[PDB]
Amino acid sequence: HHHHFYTLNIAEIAERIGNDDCAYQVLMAFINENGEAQMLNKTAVAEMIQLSKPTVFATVNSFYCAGYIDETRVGRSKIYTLSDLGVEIVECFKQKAMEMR
Amino acid sequence: DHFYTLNIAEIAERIGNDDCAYQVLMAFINENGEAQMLNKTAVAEMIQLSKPTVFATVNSFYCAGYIDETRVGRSKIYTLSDLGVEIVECFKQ
Repeated sequence: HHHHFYTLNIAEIAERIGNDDCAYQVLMAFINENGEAQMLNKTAVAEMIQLSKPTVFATVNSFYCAGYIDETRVGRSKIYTLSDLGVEIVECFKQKAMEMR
Repeated sequence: DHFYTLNIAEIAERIGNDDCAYQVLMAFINENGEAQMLNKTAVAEMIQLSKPTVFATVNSFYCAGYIDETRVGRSKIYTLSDLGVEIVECFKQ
């Protein structure tokens, strides 16, 4: 293509994500059973979520743009990992009620 | 009280460099430079990408606080948030 600081309320972000089935699952996909932040590609993320690939891929790409996950290029592939911001958003889900994940 | 200090310059660069995110955010700025309200269907018709891609992007932009949502009857109408406005401002100068 040709077209190549703020105080954020992450509690309110957690609330909105909590109410979006795909967003919630994409974010928590990066947390393992031990509760640690793991590295994944989009294919991996999509494999643990029962929604279309285009939907999941776009959500992953959006989360990168938003600064919730960082990107590591390897060959033609991209590996994603939670950022500091992404982890703090995850932490907002501690003792938070969830309705139909 | 949990707030986070966001570097808008970083987000701005990431959004700017991604053809999909840039197009979705900028959809909300009319040809005259004024902010405008749009539903998901209108955003999709403005962009040469699949409907599922565009819809998921709008949804994640809402979650991120880049766009605000108003209910009109049963529909969801979206506008740039104060944060959304600030990101666009990074392109402006």
